[PDB]
Amino acid sequence: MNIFEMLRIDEGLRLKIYKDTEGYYTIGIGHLLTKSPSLNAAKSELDKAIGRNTNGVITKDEAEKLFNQDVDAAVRGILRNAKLKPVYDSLDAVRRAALINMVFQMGETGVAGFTNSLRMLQQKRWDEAAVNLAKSRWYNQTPNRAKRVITTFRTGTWDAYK
Ligand SMILES: [Cl-]
Ligand SMILES: [Cl-]
Repeated sequence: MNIFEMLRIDEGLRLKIYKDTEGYYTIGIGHLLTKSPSLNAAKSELDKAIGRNTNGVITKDEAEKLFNQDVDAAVRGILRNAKLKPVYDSLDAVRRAALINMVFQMGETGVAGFTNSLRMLQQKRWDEAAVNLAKSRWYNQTPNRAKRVITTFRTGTWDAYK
């Protein structure tokens, strides 16, 4: 298991424009297009993202290309963020993947808002971080995915994904 396999499990793959768990137009492997209610705004963001006239449909290679870019961007967002970088640097390789997963899902600013959890993660108080992580809109809205990520932080293993 690695971050790619992990997010592919959590996000799925769809080759036509769909709405994510929040109702936002999305494509591929959780690639958010726009938060706008307009399918035409989504189709336009998609053509721009892929560099061709797609009419709402992409190929698997195209979906994996956006995915690679998004994982890379999630890692870059962590390393650029004053609150996220020290936590990431403190973590082992498996728990780092858990942090990337959160940033991919909710963005750098959203995760940097988990001040208390991040501190507990940096201190390696795993059971406590896991309890605090769960007291979140994140956990209440997407409990199955959140539980898998939280388990990864708690155990430092891939057991929730195997
Ligand atoms: Cl893009
Ligand atoms: Cl879920």
